[PDB]
Amino acid sequence: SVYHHILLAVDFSSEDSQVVQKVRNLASQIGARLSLIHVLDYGTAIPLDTETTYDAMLDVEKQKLSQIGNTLGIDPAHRWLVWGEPREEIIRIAEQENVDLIVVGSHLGSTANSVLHYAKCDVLAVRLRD
Amino acid sequence: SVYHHILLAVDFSSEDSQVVQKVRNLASQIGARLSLIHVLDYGTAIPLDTETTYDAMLDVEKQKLSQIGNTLGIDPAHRWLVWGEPREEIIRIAEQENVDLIVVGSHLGSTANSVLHYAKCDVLAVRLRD
Ligand SMILES: Nc1ncnc2c1ncn2[C@@H]1O[C@H](COP(=O)(O)O)[C@@H](O)[C@H]1O
Ligand SMILES: Nc1ncnc2c1ncn2[C@@H]1O[C@H](COP(=O)(O)O)[C@@H](O)[C@H]1O
Repeated sequence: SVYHHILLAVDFSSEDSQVVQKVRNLASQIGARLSLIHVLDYGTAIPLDTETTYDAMLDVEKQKLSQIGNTLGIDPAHRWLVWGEPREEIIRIAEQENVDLIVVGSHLGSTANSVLHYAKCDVLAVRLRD
Repeated sequence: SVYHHILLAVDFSSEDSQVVQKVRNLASQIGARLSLIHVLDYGTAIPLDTETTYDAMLDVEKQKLSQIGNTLGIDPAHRWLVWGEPREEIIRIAEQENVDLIVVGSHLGSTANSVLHYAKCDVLAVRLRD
């Protein structure tokens, strides 16, 4: 196996579908473990007169992550929902998890180009229908 | 096969060796045809009092291209030695030849980042020992 651990980064756009079945086949053909990441991305002040729905908001993010994770057969131990700047957190989890190929979509300043610039491992940029 | 035609771009540096055996294995594992490209890169005035060795110069470039092409079993019909700007010519041959994955090394303004920005196909950036 040329690569043993692929991290797929998904932004939950319409575009993801292309990369999902492609990455599923790639991982199989080269014999790599898949992990999955989605980054959650008076501005520090919290509204006092309205009810918050942060738990419903997060659950929606979890369900989209799980739709894809289930399709790819990725154990929930290797699915990542993190908050932060996409480029930073994608590279952080890649390094933390011993990933050797990061897969990102590409249509700035873009996420693909930023991950390329800082990645300590190989990067696959799947050209998306922008 | 997720990809049917991989174009490997080589700059003839010490760094190429990493990408060559990696790309050889990748192409085999995913079942893709390999092509290979190296770009040749009073400034328009030609010296009159010295003998030129442009043919020896080109032959050296051909031998380095052929060392790699022979290793990868690439038919000389699919090896490319072109003059121009690397990013432009790499994308030009990719498009001309119906390539679906371009492989480049990555350590600006870099070639990897430029090919990413203009590529109409997927791009693999192999992280080099800079
Ligand atoms: N919040 C995010 N979580 C995970 N991946 C992302 C995120 N935003 C962007 N990406 C990656 O970057 C690609 C294109 O994003 P962008 O350049 O931000 O439009 C997406 O297909 C993902 O691969
Ligand atoms: N003259 C060239 N011909 C083919 N590929 C090149 C050339 N220059 C740069 N590259 C590609 O870009 C990578 C890094 O180049 P650079 O960013 O120019 O240092 C190399 O490993 C090649 O993949």
